[PDB]
Formats: sequence, C-alpha cells, structure tokens
Amino acid sequence: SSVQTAATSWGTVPSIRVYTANNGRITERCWDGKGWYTGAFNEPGDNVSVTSWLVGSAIHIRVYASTGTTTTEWCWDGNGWTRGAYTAT
Amino acid sequence: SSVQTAATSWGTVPSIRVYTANNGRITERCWDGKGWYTGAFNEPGDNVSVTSWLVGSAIHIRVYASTGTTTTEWCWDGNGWTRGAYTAT
Amino acid sequence: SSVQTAATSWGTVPSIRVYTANNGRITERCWDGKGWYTGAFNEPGDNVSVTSWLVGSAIHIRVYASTGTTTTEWCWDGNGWTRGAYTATN
Repeated sequence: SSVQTAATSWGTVPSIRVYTANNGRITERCWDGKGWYTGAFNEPGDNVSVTSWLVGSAIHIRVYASTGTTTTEWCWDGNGWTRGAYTAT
Repeated sequence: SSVQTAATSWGTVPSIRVYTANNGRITERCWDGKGWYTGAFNEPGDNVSVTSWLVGSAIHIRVYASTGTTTTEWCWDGNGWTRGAYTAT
Repeated sequence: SSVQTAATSWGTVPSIRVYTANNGRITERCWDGKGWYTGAFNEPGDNVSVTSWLVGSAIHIRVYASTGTTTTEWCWDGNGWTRGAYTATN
C-alpha cells in the first residue's frame, strides 16, 4: 500500500530529516534551510522511527530500523552512522 | 489492518497534535489544555509522520503524508496548511 | 509484515524510550544512560506513536496505541501509566 516515514527536526533554522522505508530499504532526505538533499543514511528496513537531541549545537540522531521483528538502532553522533546498543529484549 | 498515527507536542501546557491515517485520509485531533477537538488538517494519505518546532511562541508543523511511494509535505506556519518543498528524490 | 516502532527522548543524557507494536501488543524498551531495559508500558495495539515533554526535570509521555481504528492514549506523568482523555472523534 505505501511507503512509511519518520521525521525529526532541530534548532532554529530548523534542520529536518525525513526517513522513508520503501521496498525494504530506508533512505534519508535532509533540509538545512536552503533545499532538500539526499542524506548519508541508507540501511535495510520495512519500518522506521527516529528521535534526536542537541548537545549544544551538536545533533545526535537515533533511527530504529525494523525488518520482521528485528529492530536495529543506528546512531549519528557527528561522525558517521554507527550501530547502536539497542536490543528489543 | 489498523489506523496509523503520528504525534507531536510543544510548549508547557502542552499543545498536542495527533494525526491519524484511516482508509486513505489523514485527519488531526488537537489538545490545547482543556479538551480534544478536530483540527484543520485533512489530506490524503495512508501513512503519516510529523515534526514541529517553536520560534518563540509560534509553532511550525511539518506533516509528511504518503500514498504509494508518494510523500507530500504539509506545512503549518501560523496561517493555514500549505504544500511544502519536500521531494523524495 | 514487520514490527512497528515509535521513539522519544528527553534531557541531556538523554533518556530514550522505544515502543514496539508486535503481534497485537506494544512493549517498551528504555535507556537512561547506562543500558537498555524493559519498561513498564505494556498495552494492546497494532500501531503506536509517542510524544513527550519535560516540566522542569519531570517527564510526561503520551503513547497513542491503535487497533483497527480505535486509538487509546496512555499517559505517563510520574506515577504509572493511565488512560488519557484522547478520543478520535466527537
């Protein structure tokens, strides 16, 4: 029926990130005040959720990507996407 | 099969907005501290996500409404819902 | 197909809560800076969304749990999960 999205934003501009699960893969579109561009995030998933927080001006993002019942956390902490410690049980 | 929701909130009261995709249409329920009422947002979609931010006391909301793989951004900036610049590619 | 999740976070640590709808039930995993543990939230639902806000250091969470077209709001205000006033229509 349809793609599934998750969105987060931060700061005053703001920056926005929209994650889209489509056909088994999640990709990312980004707005930093001037226009939309494709982000670095690209991971398997049929479902996605996201949360983010600032430490000063530094953004931290957590993306929860699920296939089946297997949910992987992906972390942005300023220097690339890394696999997080999240486990579902 | 079940309806799909997205939620955002802001301020200290807080205000809450809950968007529900049901049978191809997304509608909005709103809480501003006293009770729930039906909001102005009404757009096609099978899937919904949302983010929001304050500029001072002014709320800005972005709702991402998807059908198929077609995602439309809807913007609240204080003066009605407008179509945003978001594109998926 | 897959499980469906919703996530929220607050504060500087931060605390994170991830809600997962799986096979008709929503459960909660929690991070408070040291590790992940299973939270108190456990309610029926095929779909979940969440929002939260701080009042000072006190967290308030609202989880919207849906089955069919019936959405129930669950509230955390420091003293257990309670059913909220949310209704989907008049």
